[PDB]
Amino acid sequence: TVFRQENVDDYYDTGEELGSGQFAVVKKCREKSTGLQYAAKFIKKRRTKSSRRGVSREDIEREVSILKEIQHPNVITLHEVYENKTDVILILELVAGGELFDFLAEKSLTEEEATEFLKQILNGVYYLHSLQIAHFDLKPENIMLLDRNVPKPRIKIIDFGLAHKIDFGNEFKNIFGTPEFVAPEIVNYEPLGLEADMWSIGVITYILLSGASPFLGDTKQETLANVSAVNYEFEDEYFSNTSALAKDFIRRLLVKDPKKRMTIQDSLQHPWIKP
Ligand SMILES: O=c1c(O)c(-c2ccc(O)cc2)oc2cc(O)cc(O)c12
Ligand SMILES: [Cl-]
Repeated sequence: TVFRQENVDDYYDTGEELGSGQFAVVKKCREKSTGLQYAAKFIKKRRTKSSRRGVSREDIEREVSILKEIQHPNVITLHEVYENKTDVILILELVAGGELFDFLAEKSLTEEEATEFLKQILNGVYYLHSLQIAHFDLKPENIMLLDRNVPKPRIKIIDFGLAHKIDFGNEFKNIFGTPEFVAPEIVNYEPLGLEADMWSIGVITYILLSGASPFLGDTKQETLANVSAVNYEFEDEYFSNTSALAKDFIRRLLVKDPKKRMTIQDSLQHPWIKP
């Protein structure tokens, strides 16, 4: 698929940089015709087929295709796509309250505060999984707050750069995100499905409740080895006043066998979550 090849600067003005990663930089922008504000994500293109730098067009098109499908309060939405020789530029919904990662660095949350966030994340993921979309990169850095100066911040899931349609129940691809958050099947290069996201939610929940990462080692290989072995425990110093039901919820997500792991529907019916 080809995208708009007019200069994006003809139609938008950019402002504050929101952040950057290995292949993308995201800048606040404003559409000239409407005054409405967006986040412009500049994704660097591959400049030869055998190169390892930039993002392959296949990978860019997959992210765009997935984003075009989604419309839900807890997920980022796509406004427009432009491209030039160097970049594909996604004009995305602006979420200006910062990363859940940074919000957490300020606070450990109460179970109420944790479940307020978690319920939104679960609602977003329920929507995605209902459409057979696995996100594959869920972590606090990819959860953005709309406004962080309110008692119960609303959130949106971002960064669909690893997301895939799972129309055959699994994908077998060497899809691989951040060691602290990837499921054992990712670590072991096994077929992957919606279940991998549920593991990541378990890790996120552990972090929300304790401020500690359950599998984090001193090096990435240690973290990955810990994940594969399900080497985590609930340290009493962090979890002494955490309910047994909260621990139960986490325990049923951090399960090595994807078939035995709670699904998104299970998570919404679990007694810690269910109203
Ligand atoms: O740092 C990032 C960032 O801030 C955002 C973002 C912020 C607000 C939005 O409204 C939409 C996206 O996306 C990203 C996507 C990446 O692939 C890598 C990043 O580093 C960011
Ligand atoms: Cl994004």
